[PDB]
Amino acid sequence: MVHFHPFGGVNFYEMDWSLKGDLWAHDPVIAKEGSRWYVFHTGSGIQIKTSEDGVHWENMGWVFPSLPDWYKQYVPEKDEDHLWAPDICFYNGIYYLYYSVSTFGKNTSVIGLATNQTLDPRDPDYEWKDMGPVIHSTASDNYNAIDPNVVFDQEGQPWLSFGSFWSGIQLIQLDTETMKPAAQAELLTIASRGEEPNAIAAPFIVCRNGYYYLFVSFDFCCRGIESTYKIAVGRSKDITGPYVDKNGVSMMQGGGTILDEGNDRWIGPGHCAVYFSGVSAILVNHAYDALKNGEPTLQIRPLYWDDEGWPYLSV
Ligand SMILES: OC[C@@H]1O[C@@H](OC[C@@H]2O[C@@H](OC[C@@H]3O[C@@H](OC[C@@H]4O[C@@H](OC[C@@H]5O[C@@H](O)[C@H](O)[C@H]5O)[C@H](O)[C@H]4O)[C@H](O)[C@H]3O)[C@H](O)[C@H]2O)[C@H](O)[C@H]1O
Ligand SMILES: [Ca+2]
Repeated sequence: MVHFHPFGGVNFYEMDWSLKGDLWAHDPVIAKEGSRWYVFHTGSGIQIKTSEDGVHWENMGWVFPSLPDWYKQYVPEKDEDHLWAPDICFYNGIYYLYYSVSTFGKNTSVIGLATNQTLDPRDPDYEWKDMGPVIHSTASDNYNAIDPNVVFDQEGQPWLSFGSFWSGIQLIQLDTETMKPAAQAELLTIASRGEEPNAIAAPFIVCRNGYYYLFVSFDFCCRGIESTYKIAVGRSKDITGPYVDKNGVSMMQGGGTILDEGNDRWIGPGHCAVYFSGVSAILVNHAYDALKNGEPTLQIRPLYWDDEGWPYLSV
């Protein structure tokens, strides 16, 4: 359905989603090129996994063997190589991979962009090119420049949403030829718990049947079995909002309908992505494995939509 997140002839609803293989993942996204599937997720130099069928996964290296020097202009206290929360989209033959450079609990952060002609390392044209910073935050800003997501609207215009804590979820128009915001582009805040510490993060926007759906993660990641992350959603007819949940509550005031808050087995599901193929759709996220000391684990499940258009997972 979605040209910039294409999955080909796959039908997500008629597939076994009992995942196997190397499933350690935190903040995943997924892309498909030809018959090959790829996961990008948080880790050293942006970790990659690949699959033939979307179900059996195996590790596939990383994007950056060495971090670009320019990171230190934005995040000088960072002294490890872990890059956070990548986002992948495909436009006019180029793969655009956004990602976050940050340190935990601070908003000295920057979102970068890498591009490639192909996702397939066997291709002679495979090369992740460092296309530099996209947007950043300093301790003087009231937002945190991590957790990117790109969506192209109805008119074909690209937009970037991002954010984690501080004032919450931000939105800014991208220019098509740069895939970066204009220097004077307005930064809009589109979702917030409305109170401290403002535990909202990991935005992902999709368009379906005349509405934009803003998926976010509430509460606290990164605590293993003690994590409290949950996936929430609201919607808006216009991409700039207002985003409102099932109950009429604005997502700027803590609104958000809970899609998954986990259970005793899979704790703290969160940092999600939503993809379509034909009439089918999937939710992708990580969750913390209660039987493997909280190890973050890739989840992929079919995502359904009810008569009013709201998403739901099956039992
Ligand atoms: O390898 C596993 C994990 O991957 C990496 O993290 C991935 C990122 O995790 C998510 O963001 C995490 C983190 O949350 C926020 O920090 C914690 C809070 O910061 C402080 O509050 C900040 C503001 O200050 C006040 O103005 C106001 O109260 C607050 O809004 C407070 O101490 C904490 O509550 C921060 O935004 C971010 O660092 C993302 O989804 C993903 O990118 C890690 O390496 C590892 O854990
Ligand atoms: Ca994300």
